[PDB]
Amino acid sequence: NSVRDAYIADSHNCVYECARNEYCNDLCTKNGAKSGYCQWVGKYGNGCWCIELPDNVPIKVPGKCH
Repeated sequence: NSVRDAYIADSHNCVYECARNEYCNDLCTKNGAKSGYCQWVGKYGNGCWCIELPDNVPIKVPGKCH
C-alpha cells in the first residue's frame, strides 16, 4: 500500500542513527508516520524505525549509504 514499517532513510539511502527513542518518534511522526522508536539492533543495526511511514518518504533499501 502507501505506508510501511521500516528504517526511515535520507536521500542518500542512509539510516538515521539514534541515541533516544524520542528522537525517532519525532523524526518519524513529523514525516507522516504513526510513531517511531530507536532500534539499537536490527536488519541494519542502529537506526530509527518508523511505524506506517508514507511512501513519499524514503526507507533504507538494499545497497550502500552514499
